[PDB]
Amino acid sequence: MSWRHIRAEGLDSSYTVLFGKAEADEIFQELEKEVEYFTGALARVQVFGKWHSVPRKQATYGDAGLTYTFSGLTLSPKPWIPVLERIRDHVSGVTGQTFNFVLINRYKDGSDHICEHRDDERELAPGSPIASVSFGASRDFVFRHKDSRGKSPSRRVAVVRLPLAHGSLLMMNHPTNTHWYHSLPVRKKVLAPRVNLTFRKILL
DNA sequence: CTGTCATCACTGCG
DNA sequence: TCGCAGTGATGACA
Ligand SMILES: O=C(O)CCC(=O)C(=O)O
Ligand SMILES: [Mn+2]
Repeated sequence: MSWRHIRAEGLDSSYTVLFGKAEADEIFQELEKEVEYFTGALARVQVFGKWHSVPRKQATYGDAGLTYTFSGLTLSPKPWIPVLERIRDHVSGVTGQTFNFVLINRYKDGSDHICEHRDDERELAPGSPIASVSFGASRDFVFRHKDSRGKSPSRRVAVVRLPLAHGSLLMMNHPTNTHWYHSLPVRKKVLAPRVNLTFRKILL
């Protein structure tokens, strides 16, 4: 197993293909059968005073007794199911990092996406990495430095682009999430679904 | 309670 | 097809 070190100013991440094709295919099939995604209010978001559907399906799973916040609201993730525990255990066995929570984002095709953002670290264990595991269609992932955004950025730090492949793990390490925003842009030629699992270590 | 700060994804272009 | 510029109500925080 080979790791690519992704390095830039205030960016430290590591990328590998963690699951081979056969295993990744099995896992994808099981995620597609079993994951229960949000419906109703949790699948809506208000942006500049207009209501939209979240442009991807989402779900959370995690340890018993954990709660988290979604926009001021206190929520409980769903209990682990075996396929998710299988993924988590492989990530932990390889990296030595442990997680108690996962956010699942399912992009039905290239029109589902997520805009430039930094992960909310407020309820995360201090200094903890985030482990991003991907199954299904490859999708382009983009890191952009915080001071290189918008119309007249103060700095011209180069963007960092990579595809996240089927069965891959991207470890995003501190201080990546302080200095960089990441996104999964629209890619209209991608017709197939992708399921991404972002494992986190939440306080408690 | 107040006031600052960061934030989410769309439309309408080019 | 890609992606820029412009669009604010809301919650975190001190
Ligand atoms: O789908 C992805 O790889 C990114 C998801 C992500 O960054 C997030 O939900 O915080
Ligand atoms: Mn993220």
